[PDB]
Amino acid sequence: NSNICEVCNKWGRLFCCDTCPRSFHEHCHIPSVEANKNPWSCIFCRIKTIQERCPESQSGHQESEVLMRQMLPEEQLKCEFLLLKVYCDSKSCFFASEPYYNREGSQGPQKPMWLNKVKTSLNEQMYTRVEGFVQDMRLIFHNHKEFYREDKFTRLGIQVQDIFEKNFRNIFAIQETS
Ligand SMILES: [Zn+2]
Ligand SMILES: [Zn+2]
Ligand SMILES: [Zn+2]
Repeated sequence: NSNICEVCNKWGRLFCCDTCPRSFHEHCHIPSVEANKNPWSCIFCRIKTIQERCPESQSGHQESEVLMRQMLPEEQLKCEFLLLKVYCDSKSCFFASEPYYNREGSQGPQKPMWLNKVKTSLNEQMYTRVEGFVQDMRLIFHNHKEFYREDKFTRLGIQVQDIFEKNFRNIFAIQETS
């Protein structure tokens, strides 16, 4: 097994996956690493199993159809993994915790959003469709672009949104386009 957390790339109190060499801090894994279960398989292994059990799940899909899916166990897992993939980028630190807004010439967003709030929402099964989760994720970056206007700090929102969108297209097998 790896000697650092797959998500935050630090050592510490790590839980090791039984089916692959990754390790995690307890609350870096999503969902949080389970109390018992031997063997234990991480989210990366669980996602790979879904794909192996249904190879056709990798054929291209339309985003509009994906968004309307109900949050059954397999969609719930895919959204958890997509969230995890965003936390894996070190620039996610800017969007993890609850933001505040006091900048000359700007007004804060009507509906603030941040990654830890999305993490809680997933954990508490508040989203009924994939759409709910994706809308909250995209709102994080949209609020950031709008608030920071022409400051170069806006680019952090562009960068992290690109990681989200690439991972979304991969995990949910969105049909490739020009
Ligand atoms: Zn970690
Ligand atoms: Zn694993
Ligand atoms: Zn099948």
